[PDB]
Amino acid sequence: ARSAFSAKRSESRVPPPSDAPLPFDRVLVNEQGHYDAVTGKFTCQVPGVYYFAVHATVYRASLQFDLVKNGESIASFFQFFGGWPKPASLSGGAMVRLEPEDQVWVQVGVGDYIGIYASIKTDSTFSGFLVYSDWHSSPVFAH
Amino acid sequence: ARSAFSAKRSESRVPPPSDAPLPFDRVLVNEQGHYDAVTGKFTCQVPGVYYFAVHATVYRASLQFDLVKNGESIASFFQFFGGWPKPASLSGGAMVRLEPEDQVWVQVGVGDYIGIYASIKTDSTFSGFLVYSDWHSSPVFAH
Amino acid sequence: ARSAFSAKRSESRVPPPSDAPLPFDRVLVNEQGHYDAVTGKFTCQVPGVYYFAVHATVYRASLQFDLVKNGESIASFFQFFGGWPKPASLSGGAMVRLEPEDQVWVQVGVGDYIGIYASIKTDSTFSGFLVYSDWHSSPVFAH
Repeated sequence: ARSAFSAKRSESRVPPPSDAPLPFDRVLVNEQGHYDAVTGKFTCQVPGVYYFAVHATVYRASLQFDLVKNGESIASFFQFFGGWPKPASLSGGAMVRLEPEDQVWVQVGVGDYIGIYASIKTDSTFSGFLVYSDWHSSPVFAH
Repeated sequence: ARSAFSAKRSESRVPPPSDAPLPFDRVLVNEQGHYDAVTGKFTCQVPGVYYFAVHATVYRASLQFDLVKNGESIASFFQFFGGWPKPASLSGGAMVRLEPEDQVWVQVGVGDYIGIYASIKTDSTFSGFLVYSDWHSSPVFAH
Repeated sequence: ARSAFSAKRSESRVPPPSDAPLPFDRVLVNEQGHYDAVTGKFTCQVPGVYYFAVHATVYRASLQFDLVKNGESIASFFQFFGGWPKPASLSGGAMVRLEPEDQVWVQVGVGDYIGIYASIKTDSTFSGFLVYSDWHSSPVFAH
């Protein structure tokens, strides 16, 4: 089975959509259309186990984010921004089992900490892909 | 073939098991049981090439960790903790070829540097998965 | 289909090759020979969607790097080095669609910022792998 996407944040002078999925509005690859660049949500169509990774630039404020499945945090990440003149970085990742129509997204989970960033020479990316399908070959006999 | 897992660290007031595998005791997904959340070790059952990734929170002390195969470091990672009021972050990852019964785990490789952390809004995750199997289709004729 | 590699940087007292691919000269796994440890370039032989990840140690200078496809940046990453006594860290990653003979590599994209590092207990790794092939099963009828 095939399911994969990767997207990055556009540069922005406004604060990032918070307490809601964070859109990564600039798509690198989304052949199945399983990622929605308007909403920032990945929607599952193939049941299976997936890897998700965020590689973020942090600037002007600390960054906290959650990887979220169906409104609940899978895993949470944080990088302190110590008032430095140039950006820092934060990556997070996890695997999760999904069923069709389950949704996964990135969300800032605490108020102050929305320092995610992108610029000419920095980016913040969100990627996800199916590692194996849970439609097994002998679905009735075994499993 | 199928082999994947992902797990995270529980919050702890005690120092992390060191000079021994680091348990990530809270399992996100381990359908084959190839990861052992008690020991922190992944044990291979399908020969092949695997990706492993650690996404760690760092707090109160710097963090050094090794990704280890059969007791020897594959790759080593480090993040300085500059006495900041809130956590920093450290990710590491690599691919490795494994044969059945090979074991992979995370270990703190230097004494002082055991600042791995988890809390209400931070986590440290360990994930791994088979990318392709080395049981080829024409195993005798070629390869 | 099978395509994967992972490699790490050797310790060096000289500045890293810049404005050119960065060699990760120490190979962990490259069964297809799709990665060239001499040039630092991955060359595609199977069309499909790939994940690439860099997990770098940063020391003595800030680090900027781009993940590059055919001479153009896919995504750019940065970590400030605040003059600390010990290293910091920077990870970056993205997915991209490739066709045979396309090349992917890591490059430092800005002059001052070449603080990538490796030592006895730190590494910088570059990994990439095919997630799914774009040689579909019904290539004419559909797609």
